[PDB]
Amino acid sequence: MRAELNQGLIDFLKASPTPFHATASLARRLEAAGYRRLDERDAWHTETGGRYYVTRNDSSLIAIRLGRRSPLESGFRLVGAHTDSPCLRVKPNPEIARNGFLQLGVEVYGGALFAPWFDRDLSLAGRVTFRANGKLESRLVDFRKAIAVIPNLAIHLNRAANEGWPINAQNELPPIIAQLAPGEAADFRLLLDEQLLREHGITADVVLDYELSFYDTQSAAVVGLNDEFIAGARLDNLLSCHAGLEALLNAEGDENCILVCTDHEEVGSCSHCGADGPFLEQVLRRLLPEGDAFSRAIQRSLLVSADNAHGVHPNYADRHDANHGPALNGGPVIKINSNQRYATNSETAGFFRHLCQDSEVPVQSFVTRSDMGIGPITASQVGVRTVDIGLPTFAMHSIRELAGSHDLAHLVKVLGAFYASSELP
Amino acid sequence: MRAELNQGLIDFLKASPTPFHATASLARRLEAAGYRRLDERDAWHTETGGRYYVTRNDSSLIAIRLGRRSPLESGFRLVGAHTDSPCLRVKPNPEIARNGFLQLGVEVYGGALFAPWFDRDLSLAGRVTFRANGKLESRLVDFRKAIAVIPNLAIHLNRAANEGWPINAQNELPPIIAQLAPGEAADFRLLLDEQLLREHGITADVVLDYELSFYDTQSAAVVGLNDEFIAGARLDNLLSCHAGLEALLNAEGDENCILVCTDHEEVGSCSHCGADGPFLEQVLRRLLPEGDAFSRAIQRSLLVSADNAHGVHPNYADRHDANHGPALNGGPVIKINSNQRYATNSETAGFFRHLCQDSEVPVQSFVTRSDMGIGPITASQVGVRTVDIGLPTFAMHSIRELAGSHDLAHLVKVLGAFYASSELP
Amino acid sequence: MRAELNQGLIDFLKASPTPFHATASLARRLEAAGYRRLDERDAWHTETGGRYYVTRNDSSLIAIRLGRRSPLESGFRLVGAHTDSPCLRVKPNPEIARNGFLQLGVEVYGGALFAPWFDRDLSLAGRVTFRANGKLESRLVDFRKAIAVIPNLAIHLNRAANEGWPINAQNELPPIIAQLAPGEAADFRLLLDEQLLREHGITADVVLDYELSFYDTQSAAVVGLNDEFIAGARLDNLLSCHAGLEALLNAEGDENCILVCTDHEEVGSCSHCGADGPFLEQVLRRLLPEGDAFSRAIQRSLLVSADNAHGVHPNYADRHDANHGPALNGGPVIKINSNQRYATNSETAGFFRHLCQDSEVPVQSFVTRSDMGIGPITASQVGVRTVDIGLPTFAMHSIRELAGSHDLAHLVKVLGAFYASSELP
Ligand SMILES: [Zn+2]
Ligand SMILES: [Zn+2]
Ligand SMILES: [Zn+2]
Ligand SMILES: [Zn+2]
Ligand SMILES: [Zn+2]
Ligand SMILES: [Zn+2]
Repeated sequence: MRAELNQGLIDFLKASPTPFHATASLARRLEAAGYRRLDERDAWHTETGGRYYVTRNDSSLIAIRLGRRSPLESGFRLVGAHTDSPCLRVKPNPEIARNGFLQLGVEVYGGALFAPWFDRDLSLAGRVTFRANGKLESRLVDFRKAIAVIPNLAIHLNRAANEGWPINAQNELPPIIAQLAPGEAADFRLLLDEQLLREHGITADVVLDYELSFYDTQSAAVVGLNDEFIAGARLDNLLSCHAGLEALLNAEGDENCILVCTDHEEVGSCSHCGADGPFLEQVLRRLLPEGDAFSRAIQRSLLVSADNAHGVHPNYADRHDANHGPALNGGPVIKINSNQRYATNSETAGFFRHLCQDSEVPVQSFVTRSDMGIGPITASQVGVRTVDIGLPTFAMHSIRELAGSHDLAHLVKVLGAFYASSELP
Repeated sequence: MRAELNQGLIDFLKASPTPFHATASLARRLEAAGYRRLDERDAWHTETGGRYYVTRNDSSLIAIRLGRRSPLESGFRLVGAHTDSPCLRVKPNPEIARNGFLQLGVEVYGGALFAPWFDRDLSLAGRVTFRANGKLESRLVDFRKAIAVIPNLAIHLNRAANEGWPINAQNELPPIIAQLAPGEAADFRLLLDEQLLREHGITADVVLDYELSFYDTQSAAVVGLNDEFIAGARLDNLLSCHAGLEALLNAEGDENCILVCTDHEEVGSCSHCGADGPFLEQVLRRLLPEGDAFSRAIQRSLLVSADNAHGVHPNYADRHDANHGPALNGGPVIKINSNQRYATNSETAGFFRHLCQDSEVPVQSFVTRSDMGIGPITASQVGVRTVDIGLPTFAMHSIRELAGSHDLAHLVKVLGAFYASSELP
Repeated sequence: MRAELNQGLIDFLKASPTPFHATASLARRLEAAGYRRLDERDAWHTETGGRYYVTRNDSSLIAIRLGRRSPLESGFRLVGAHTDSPCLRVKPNPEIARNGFLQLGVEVYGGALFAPWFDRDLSLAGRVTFRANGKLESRLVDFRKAIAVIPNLAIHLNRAANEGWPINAQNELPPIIAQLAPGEAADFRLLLDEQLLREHGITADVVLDYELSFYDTQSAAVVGLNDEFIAGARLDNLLSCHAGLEALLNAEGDENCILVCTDHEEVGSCSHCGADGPFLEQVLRRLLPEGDAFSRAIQRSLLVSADNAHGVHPNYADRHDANHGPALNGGPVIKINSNQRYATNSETAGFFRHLCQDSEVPVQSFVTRSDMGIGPITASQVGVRTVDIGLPTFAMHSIRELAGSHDLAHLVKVLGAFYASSELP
């Protein structure tokens, strides 16, 4: 059922307010399915038929199904996605006290659209690092309830509001979380300490640092007269993580299947744990002999880089090429850009397109208007052929994005077919 | 305590997506409390101690509680508010069919902030006028389900989105409600016919015209670390309708109490339907003898004109006068403006300020900055002394506004004291 | 003594006018301390307790102390800095003869602030490549004495000078080094030939090419009423090279310690010998077995990326976030940017912050104002966890920068503690 898949997506989104939580949610499903967690510090002893996963920074995840045939001779079938989404992150000395409020200073992470973050019931989640019994450790928190808001200024006090103004992030985006009594101090670290106790039963000696993201408490939901759509934060790109996961868990065949979901894509993938890092490469090498084996394996592999595409928006149709306007619910989009903003080529495109035909999934094509500006990055790190595809969406980088409610099922089906395909060379 | 009043506010907002629904929700409460509906076409026979309400256009409502002393000799204690809120309304020939979608053309009603309407799960409600069995009639509909969305354009296709642009309402605000099959015709009036059957069991011969408002399906909610806040559409001015109602229904004493909630305030009033139409005057005259009575009664009356004020916003604090920055949860604000943008005067202010003190409710003062730019309308109709007050809020005319969670109780308390107050200035 | 450390810094800066000289100065201290130079062309035979260093391009240096425990099981403790600083470099056909002067045409290297280069007594140093007895070779030169000046134009001939104008580098930055007699030719290569003889006793057959940087002859100096400050060119980032070196040479414990100081950071680190090159990676791999060993080692390692931070400047305080304005002499700054302009995360931040606490060194936090723009690069090359820290400074990329005179000692102490720390996983 599309309906079961879509509900599964809504659940996953709800459990995944930050890249740490997305990674943990992926890990829980994998383990329930029998996948064994490996640690990058240990020597591994994997084998044919094994089901494994590994993480790095608790925010990037690689899932591995080793097939019957070795990667050396049959290659890997890889699906790539990303765990991060543009949002607001709490600063390290964040307490702002003004006009009787307590606010938290925020950085903008990734290319967020600012306006939609206003007038939303926000909570806060992510990683907290602390010392307990002279031991340094980390946990995830999620306050869950709506503790914050970034309100708009009344139109009465900003009469040209609808003219547009340059929203200044330093000044306009700090959320209000509380009011302070006369002479009441404010200690955010103390609030985190309370949350650690409440959520984990832990008392910290001291809260040191954290990576906390504001997020919307409004769950994702089906929308539309005929339930055509799905609305929710983080569709870019938890939509693809979830699809890629369902495809891996249900895939037939006995190929070598990889699900790589990396952090830091919204920011250029350049970290210890991003796609422009050697995470993927160092995991794959561990599944092969030394020498030429990795190079040979990779030239028999294909990466399907799954990241949301732009549907043609009816109130802004002129932002698309008239020949390449994807329809929501018209299936996955093959993304082409010969300037290598996407890595797709005629062979990767052709293979995917054929795969969609054999699976009876509709398929679409996108290029940008020629007067407008992980695929290329991972191709360039490990050298693997890549097709960039995505489900068509609107309002990418909003706090609440829109996709087609038929498209997840289309994508799970074709990814399932990819992962089961014994042929690529 | 009044988690009770707040939950009742949340419930009332949910049942009141349009002015028509707000009027119906007010009426259902008043009837539950014993108030009898009069009709403006009939001669009335009212009496001492009687509890009455009347409507006009099904969108404005006046509730009347007649005390023991005649209006002539003890005046009226009036509380004024309004039933309308800025929003988006369906055009009369609305169907727009483009890039495989069905959209509905919309007018902007009142001074709406455009941006917040984007990326929200919208439903649709209001009055439908139709012919059934040869006769003309009206019903309210509320689809309830989230059938519509106005999505943002991806930041990738609008890269200076955050620098601001002038949102064009004709082009960017039509909501998407569906996708159409190739050759599939779109008929909105037919969709209304189905909603009429579904919601009222009525089948129409022909659906003629309607006044339908899009609205947000996310309910109002308490927000903030210590539940300091309430967030929701239509606080302006359903917050005051609800407060006034509660005060009227619970007030002690013996006085002649009026609750006047008019439509069309957000567009200057100036319909048949108020507040500088003659609805209020024509109802009040009917409670008195002919002659000098109305004029005498009105000179012994006071109107407390309740409409939301602007709290000082900490991310935009220079938009207030530093001496006149109301705090959420700081209590009702007395609104002062010498150019009669508010009708408050030293006597109506002083009396209200005194009422708050005796009720132990905190009270605040607002004037605008002297370099920046309902009470006056109704004082100027009828001639009544007026104090303009309001609970302090943020983001007024957004789709989701913010108030203090303590302020509703504060307001109900003082309005109750006003209604029970045997003398005035 | 802070005083001995600071004098050591002043000496090191004086000996290090170019990245080649910085590298040579580091190498001389290391050798005096018993570190043995390895050559990247040779097979290495290193062992526990060994003290080694290697260079690449004579401008990047890696210093290695092998501990008792193998890197495989205890990881590396790495401190990263850079040998290069923004400056002016002589062009390859540089002789400009105009109005009786001889000038040298210059490129701007890195993001130099132009104005401060004017009206300074400059000398010239760096690498010269030549042929002597049919053999190609390189030496360093340093003219030492003040042979050049870039004078300002008199304010009298540029009366709006203080209004600001766009200093054109091609036209305004060539330094004057001499006056030419009527019909005297000018041969810069010949001058270099003389300098080779004078400085090294070498006669070249022909001077081919060179990488020569102008530099300030004014030594670094303590400044301030209470000697609070240190002023000098190249604090960014010879300040960190020097600190990192002192910490390595004095470190207790028996961990695996690395000091990586790379060239070309001011320009994006993208060279044979920069941090975006494989220098570091290829050295570290040589200290480990083949296979998974390097990956495992790296996931037990931590990089402390030490590069100067911005103190809050009292004449420009609004360029900082009010909550994150580091004080000179307030200790090292932990640099955070969730967009990965720094690689620090809650774990690397927390570990460093704790390390400062156990060492009794004050520690500070920096993020940028949210409306403003080697760590991430090396994390992304080798995959290592990284904390970006820096001593707070002013006037970065001037010819004369300012730091706190207490801060070097603070940084040496904490780096010493890092290098001696047996725990990170
Ligand atoms: Zn994406
Ligand atoms: Zn994105
Ligand atoms: Zn209002
Ligand atoms: Zn209004
Ligand atoms: Zn630097
Ligand atoms: Zn620099």
